[PDB]
Amino acid sequence: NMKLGQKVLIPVKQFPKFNFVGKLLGPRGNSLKRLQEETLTKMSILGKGSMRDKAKEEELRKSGEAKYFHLNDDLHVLIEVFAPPAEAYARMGHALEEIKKFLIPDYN
Amino acid sequence: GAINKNMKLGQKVLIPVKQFPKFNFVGKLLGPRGNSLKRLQEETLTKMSILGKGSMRDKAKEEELRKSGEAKYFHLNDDLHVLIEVFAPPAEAYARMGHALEEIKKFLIPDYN
Repeated sequence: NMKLGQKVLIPVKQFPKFNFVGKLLGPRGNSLKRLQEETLTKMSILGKGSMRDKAKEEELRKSGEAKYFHLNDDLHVLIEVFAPPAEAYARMGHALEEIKKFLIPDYN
Repeated sequence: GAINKNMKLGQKVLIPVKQFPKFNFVGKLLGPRGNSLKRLQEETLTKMSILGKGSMRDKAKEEELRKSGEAKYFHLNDDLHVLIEVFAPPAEAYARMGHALEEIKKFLIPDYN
């Protein structure tokens, strides 16, 4: 068994008005949690703008604690997997395909 | 990274030489009758190279290259392995890697064929 991790950009700069976080979570907040289970991965929204309170986010980023280093990156989904190699890579490929629709706007 | 942007992946697969020191792993992968590594690359859309200690079967040259300190020979410091590489968009890169990792398994299990 091995761990894989892959960041996937949430393209905020490119589409600054689209509610990506709401798209990812769905109206009940369940959607990303469900998708991680469907693909046998773990998926977390990390990076700048990923905390609810902007001021706290800046404090945490300035703290320099390792657990907040992610706050220096652009907003992203981190997909992680732990499985035997062939299966780890397959799960990641599946997750990467499934996440696509949530990372582009669905209206102009 | 961006979901659509082509990316490189690389993954080492150990060849179990110490466990099976009389079995010719390399010959079987490279032999002209099987063309087995070539075929595996084509079927999986990955690229594969045999690297690490013993990958040259010219032990003296291998040592000289290891001792040269040239970056292209750093791999000689690792145990014998297949390096599987791919360049594709992320979803496809990972899926192709997974297919390659499944398909290589049969070459790493010694039998009498």
